[PDB]
Amino acid sequence: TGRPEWIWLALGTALMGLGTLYFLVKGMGVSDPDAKKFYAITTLVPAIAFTMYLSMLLGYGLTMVPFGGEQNPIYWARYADWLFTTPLLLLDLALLVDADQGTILALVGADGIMIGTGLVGALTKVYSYRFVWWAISTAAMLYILYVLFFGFSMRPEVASTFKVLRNVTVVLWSAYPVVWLIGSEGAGIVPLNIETLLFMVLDVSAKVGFGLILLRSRAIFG
Amino acid sequence: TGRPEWIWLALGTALMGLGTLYFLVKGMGVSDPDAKKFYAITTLVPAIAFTMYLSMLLGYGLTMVPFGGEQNPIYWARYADWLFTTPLLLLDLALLVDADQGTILALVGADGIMIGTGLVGALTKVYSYRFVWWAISTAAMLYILYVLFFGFSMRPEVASTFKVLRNVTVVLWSAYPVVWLIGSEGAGIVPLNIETLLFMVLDVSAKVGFGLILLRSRAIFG
Amino acid sequence: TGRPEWIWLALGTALMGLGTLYFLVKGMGVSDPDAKKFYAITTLVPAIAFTMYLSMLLGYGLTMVPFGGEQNPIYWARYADWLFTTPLLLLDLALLVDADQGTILALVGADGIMIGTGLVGALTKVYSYRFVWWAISTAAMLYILYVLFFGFSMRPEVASTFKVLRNVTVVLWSAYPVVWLIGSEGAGIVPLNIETLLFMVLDVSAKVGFGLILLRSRAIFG
Ligand SMILES: CC(C)CCC[C@@H](C)CCC[C@@H](C)CCC[C@@H](C)CCO[C@H]1OC[C@@H](O)[C@@H](O)[C@H]1O
Ligand SMILES: CC(C)CCC[C@@H](C)CCC[C@@H](C)CCC[C@@H](C)CCO[C@H]1OC[C@@H](O)[C@@H](O)[C@H]1O
Ligand SMILES: CC(C)CCC[C@@H](C)CCC[C@@H](C)CCC[C@@H](C)CCO[C@H]1OC[C@@H](O)[C@@H](O)[C@H]1O
Ligand SMILES: *C/C=C(C)/C=C/C=C(C)/C=C/C1=C(C)CCCC1(C)C
Ligand SMILES: *C/C=C(C)/C=C/C=C(C)/C=C/C1=C(C)CCCC1(C)C
Ligand SMILES: *C/C=C(C)/C=C/C=C(C)/C=C/C1=C(C)CCCC1(C)C
Repeated sequence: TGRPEWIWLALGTALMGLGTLYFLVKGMGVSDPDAKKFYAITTLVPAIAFTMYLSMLLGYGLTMVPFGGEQNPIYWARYADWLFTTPLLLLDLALLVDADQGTILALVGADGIMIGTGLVGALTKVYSYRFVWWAISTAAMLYILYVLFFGFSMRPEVASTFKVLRNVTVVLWSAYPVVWLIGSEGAGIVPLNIETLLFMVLDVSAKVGFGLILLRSRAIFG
Repeated sequence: TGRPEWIWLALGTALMGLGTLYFLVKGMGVSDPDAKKFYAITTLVPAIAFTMYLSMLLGYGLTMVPFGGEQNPIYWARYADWLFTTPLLLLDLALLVDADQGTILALVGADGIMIGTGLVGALTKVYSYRFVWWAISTAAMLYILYVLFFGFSMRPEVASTFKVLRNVTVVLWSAYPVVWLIGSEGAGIVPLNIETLLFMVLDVSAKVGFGLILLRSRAIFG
Repeated sequence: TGRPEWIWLALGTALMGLGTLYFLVKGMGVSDPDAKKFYAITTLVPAIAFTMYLSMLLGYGLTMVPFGGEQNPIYWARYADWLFTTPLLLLDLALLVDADQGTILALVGADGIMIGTGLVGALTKVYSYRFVWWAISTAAMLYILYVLFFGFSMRPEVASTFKVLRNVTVVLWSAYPVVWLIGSEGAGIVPLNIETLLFMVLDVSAKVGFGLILLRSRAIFG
């Protein structure tokens, strides 16, 4: 509790943990191979998130980066979380609409670039350059959003759940580059405790909130 | 030869190397696509292991971690080995029984969490926390063991080889958290040379020993 | 522009960037699922390369390694590029000839070992050992070349484009271990600026040059 942001990291940890356990119990019994796929993907997401929230809470996922003539606290563990979780979440949307492998690779490759360049931006020591990396990560984000709207016989429950989950994704994901820009990785207008609060609300909605909508749907069943 | 554990790292290196070459020569000629799969997976495992044993032997895969008021030698390269090899080994079991993709992802995701949290525990500088990570890695291990027994028309040679390899896995894998807890990553009761000896016997049995049983079986052929 | 090699890193960055945009525009409209696969793979390659060239140009992808009694500049970001791009390129060849999954895994696993051991060699602080890692990476390279010639009903356009792209691969890839050995990672005969020039010509040919030949071919269409 030395750092003011501990509370939001604690709550993130708890909520990802409880979400994972909920999904895990909910997907017991599931015999449908397609349903198993969606549960496996959607439960793994908050499982990984739990581990990386814990790491930040305990101090392990935090590093100091010198820039602006300061030693800046950067939580590097978010990118380790997002490196795996954001593609799994895109895979959830991809499988729902029976995407072509070529489209799956494009989403996943663009997403790896999004998070990888975002990470490089987070750890870059020349201040002006950090925003060069932010711009590149955002171009990759915009690509991903474009494919979700314009890149994809489909059952009506699948169509309907996809349109909901796609709208949840556009709104929530588009917010991340904004928090990063105004927070302590970027311009440093909003302090880290508030930034951490913003990412915890964003992540819990994008993982547990997303997963509740998906796993309650008939779309996950063949 | 400055460090007493060099011998076991040398022998591990030799034995993984010779195993890889044996499997490589054994899988020449193989035309059956299913058989190719099992050889590719089972030969890659000791190939990666060879590289990471060499790295520890040469000094590259070793790092000092400060905890307990000591500078502790931690061989970080084991987790780089296991990050890739333990899933490949689970993939061997998964393909043998024609597992659903949802089950394959669950095993592989749980295994990534097992090794990733194990790594974080290995490098953590607050002593009490290291065992928080050990506990979490063990929960993920227990999950994996559960799926192998309760998560899975099957040919009798496949059934029979699976039950052998599953029993080899349960016995050998369950030993790793024990060695780690009592060794120099954990409570520091057993010294590092003996710990290194325990992991070399464990790894060689779990990779080369496992691979001998699998690759001698008729189960690998469609 | 403090370091003489900046020019080649700038030009590499520009050329990978323009290549990516060219491929991206060229693969708009593509409805054929097989064609989408090849574009997704072949566009992702210079996309990742662009990011890692930029990182070297900006200073981020550079590190000092002490060996020979010097502080040696090693561009570590090449291996982060190649870790993902060389397998994707092998996947391009693999899918062209309808390779068995067992062969795909062997190529990809051998390639991961090639680049991983190459990375360990690049960062190793005992000079003589660096070349132990170089030897091991080269054995893995030779394995890969062997499979491409001896490891693989096939349409004649596919046969023909494969033989072209395979010859482009053998010639270009075999050059990398040579540049590394005589450059600043190895014996230090050729200085870093010239070495950087050699890798930029090699990478642009192997990614954009390769991709031009592949994406202009009828082989990519089912
Ligand atoms: C010991 C304490 C510190 C408690 C913390 C442990 C917990 C919060 C985090 C551990 C998560 C991880 C080890 C378990 C997640 C397993 C996922 C791979 C579950 C995927 O499950 C689906 O895939 C199989 C499908 O058939 C479907 O039924 C799902 O259950
Ligand atoms: C130069 C010395 C230092 C000797 C050390 C080299 C050696 C011990 C380690 C190198 C291992 C690696 C480069 C070769 C392993 C290749 C695997 C991918 C083999 C997979 O093989 C199967 O997959 C193809 C299948 O069709 C089946 O036939 C198998 O052979
Ligand atoms: C803002 C500036 C700094 C400009 C730099 C951005 C640019 C050079 C690098 C960004 C690359 C990345 C974000 C976009 C690459 C997307 C690939 C995944 C494209 C794969 O495209 C294929 O896959 C889908 C298929 O259907 C086929 O049509 C292809 O288009
Ligand atoms: C569960 C976590 C999720 C869904 C995280 C999503 C994160 C992003 C869409 C982040 C995007 C960013 C950019 C577009 C610019 C650079 C900074 C990032 C990584 C925050
Ligand atoms: C070839 C290597 C194998 C089969 C290694 C298996 C390793 C494990 C099952 C390790 C498990 C661990 C825990 C359950 C707790 C934390 C420490 C570990 C990683 C040793
Ligand atoms: C786009 C980049 C490509 C096609 C890079 C290919 C790189 C190699 C084939 C590198 C091979 C090396 C060895 C065989 C020995 C050790 C050093 C390396 C990694 C340069």
